[PDB]
Amino acid sequence: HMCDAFVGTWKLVSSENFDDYMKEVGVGFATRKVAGMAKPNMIISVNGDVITIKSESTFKNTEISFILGQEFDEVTADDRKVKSTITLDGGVLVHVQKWDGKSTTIKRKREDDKLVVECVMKGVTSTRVYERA
Ligand SMILES: Oc1cnnc(SCc2ccc(Cl)c(Cl)c2)n1
Repeated sequence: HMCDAFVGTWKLVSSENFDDYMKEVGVGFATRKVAGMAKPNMIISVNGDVITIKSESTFKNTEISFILGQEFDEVTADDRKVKSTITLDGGVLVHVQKWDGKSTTIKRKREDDKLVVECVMKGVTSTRVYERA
């Protein structure tokens, strides 16, 4: 029951400061433009200890399956090859991605009927809000 309140199908409804976050990450111009348009469907499910997060979008489709605390390989929508570790901290999913000596942290939390995603790269944060699809 660890992630019950995350499970479901979610649709992106707002994004703030995502271009600046992507710039901080190192995403190039064309990818930032096309990625910034997308309104993905995020589909979260749990089967035993395995959590799956899928993103269905007009830009890219992605999928990760993982066990909390256990590092895995991830290919991000912008085509970074990262090493990821996801934990639960006080009911927040905390996802750290490491690549090329860099690090970014993505937090996903339930707030009211929304799922709020905060993406942080150094001093730059983007907030992406999802509602149930
Ligand atoms: O909206 C969401 C929901 N869950 N995780 C994320 S991860 C942030 C992300 C997404 C797409 C691109 Cl292209 C880049 Cl650079 C980074 N974002």
